[PDB]
Amino acid sequence: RPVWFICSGMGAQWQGMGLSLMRLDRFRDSILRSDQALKPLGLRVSDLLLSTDEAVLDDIVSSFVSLTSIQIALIDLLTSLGLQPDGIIGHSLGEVACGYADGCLTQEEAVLSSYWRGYCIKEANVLPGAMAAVGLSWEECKQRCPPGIVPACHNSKDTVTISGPQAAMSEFLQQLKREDVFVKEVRTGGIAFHSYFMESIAPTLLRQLRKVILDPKPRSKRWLSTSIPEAQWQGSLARTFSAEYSVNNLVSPVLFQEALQHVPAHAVVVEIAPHALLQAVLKRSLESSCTIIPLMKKDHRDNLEFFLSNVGRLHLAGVSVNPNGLFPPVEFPAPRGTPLISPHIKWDH
Repeated sequence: RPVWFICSGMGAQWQGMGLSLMRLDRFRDSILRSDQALKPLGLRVSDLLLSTDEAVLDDIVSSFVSLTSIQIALIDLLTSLGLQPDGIIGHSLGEVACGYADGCLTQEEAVLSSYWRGYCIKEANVLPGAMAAVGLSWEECKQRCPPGIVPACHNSKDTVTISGPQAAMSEFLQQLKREDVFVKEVRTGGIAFHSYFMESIAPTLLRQLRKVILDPKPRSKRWLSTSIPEAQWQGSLARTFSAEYSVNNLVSPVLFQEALQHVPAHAVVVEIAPHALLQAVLKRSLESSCTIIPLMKKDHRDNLEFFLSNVGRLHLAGVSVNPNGLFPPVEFPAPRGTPLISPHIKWDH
């Protein structure tokens, strides 16, 4: 079975992200590497997780660095299990992490893009926007949205995320609910991403990320871009995880269902994010012959138990993962009087 990593983006944040997973060494220690990338900008991601609050879930610079950082740690945990991926797909803000998991991005270069990406956009002081996940074919959008309310996220064949003016959205949902249509809002803290609203932010952000990402590394054929139409995947842009590629991600539409097309039929898909947002979408858009697995559940009493749970699930799937990599070695030889094994190996007699 192919192993496919899926990196969910925004709306994913919540108060308490991986305060529980902090106990695991491989996790903390990766989250501290992030603090080290971010020290010169005087910002400590571990403080951002520990002093969480509605306000910081809304700060787009706290939110970008929080997500990207946690994902990067989750990916580290997954490598700890001895579980590298066969396929990779990002979903907006996701692609940051992905390029880390694809290896064309440093941990630092990653953590620091999230930061600027977030920063420029906040300082650009854009105009009040808002996003929402809506169950309509990509085409049922172009036909039915008030002007200035683009489609921006193509999730399933029949579920898309529209982006647009905050005023415009509010009354377009008092207007949509009334018809019994699918509408889950998403936390963007006021900004409409993957729309035209971003063109404003394109210049100044690009110029700055050009200083973080020198020099571009090659992206591998394992990573299916969701910011670039499958058409020009052999392009000059799509070839390297460059500053230019980063800004593009934030500006173009997220061609997700597009990429999900390429996932094989016996595959296991893991959502690498602080919250399993794309469970709805993945389970629908993809075969019923594929198993889909969350890593963290928001508001959970203890993500430690829940992640382990799902790592267990990864086993029941058929993947080769090994929990001993999460915790410190054991001192072999085993203690004398440690339980026999042979006697509990029962067969099909």
